[PDB]
Amino acid sequence: IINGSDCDMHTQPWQAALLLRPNQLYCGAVLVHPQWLLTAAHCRKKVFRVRLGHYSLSPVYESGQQMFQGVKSIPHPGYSHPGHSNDLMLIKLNRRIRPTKDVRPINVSSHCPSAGTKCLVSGWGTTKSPQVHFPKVLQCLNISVLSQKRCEDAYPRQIDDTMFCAGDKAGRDSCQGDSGGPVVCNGSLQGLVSWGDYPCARPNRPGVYTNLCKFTKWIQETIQANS
Ligand SMILES: *[C@@H]1O[C@H](CO)[C@@H](O[C@@H]2O[C@H](CO)[C@@H](O)[C@H](O)[C@H]2NC(C)=O)[C@H](O)[C@H]1NC(C)=O
Repeated sequence: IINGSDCDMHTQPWQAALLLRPNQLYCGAVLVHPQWLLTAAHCRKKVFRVRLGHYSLSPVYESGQQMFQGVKSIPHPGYSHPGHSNDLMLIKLNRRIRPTKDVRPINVSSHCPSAGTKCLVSGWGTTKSPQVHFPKVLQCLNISVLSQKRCEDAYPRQIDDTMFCAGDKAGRDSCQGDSGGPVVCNGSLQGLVSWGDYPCARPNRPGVYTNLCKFTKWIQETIQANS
């Protein structure tokens, strides 16, 4: 997260981290069900761990923290290795989470984001670009959703309906390491960190996020089919 601020503790109990042995923090994720997480399809990994209810980046032990393993990864069928469309995947945990103030799922909005909507994006991604600089704790940033029209101009022929652009303010944007992270608007999960221009935070170059409002049915059906 570039030019963001330290998140307030205990807020965002749905924020998840996808770790790789030993403790390589790759991609973020979001708890959307007692036993299901949501992340970008391009974050698919065969072996990995899931850390929830943890504020800092380092494996520093914390109370309220919970660890799990990915027992099943289901990327949306429409996700194409080259294109950024349908950039979402479902991850099932080995067990149901223990509901606490630090670990709590969030609902997926059925209504798509309209221009001007203010959203909150978070992640342990680099706070600088192109120079790498990881934060100490979860970073938070407010971003406003742009009109699909403007989204299309900034990224011609590559912007799609399964995605949306967010972030007008200068120097503020998501970056590498935040992928799969949550974009919350109106108290619900509206998107996921997907992609953007490089280096991050370039003026008139908003970040692109998966438009979750288009997959509510698939998400519910997939969860029910694997319950
Ligand atoms: C993101 O924007 C929201 C909306 O302005 C901020 O929420 C406010 O948070 C303060 C706490 O400092 C509350 O007193 C206000 O009531 C909140 N605003 C309202 C009316 O919802 C939030 O602080 C911002 N966070 C970041 C990271 O910028």
